[PDB]
Amino acid sequence: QRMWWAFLASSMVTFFGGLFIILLWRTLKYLWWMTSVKDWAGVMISAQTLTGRVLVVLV
Repeated sequence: QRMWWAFLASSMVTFFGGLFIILLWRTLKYLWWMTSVKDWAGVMISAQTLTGRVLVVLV
């Protein structure tokens, strides 16, 4: 009658299975405007950027 196992297992699988699929993707790669948005997301968050400063203060 207790649902705690679902709440725990949700985080447990969200960590473990995602790490496992990342490792599996790396193994498949070994066996075998994205840059623009990546740099944009990296330039919002910074120690020098005011937007990153207010973002970390807010979080």
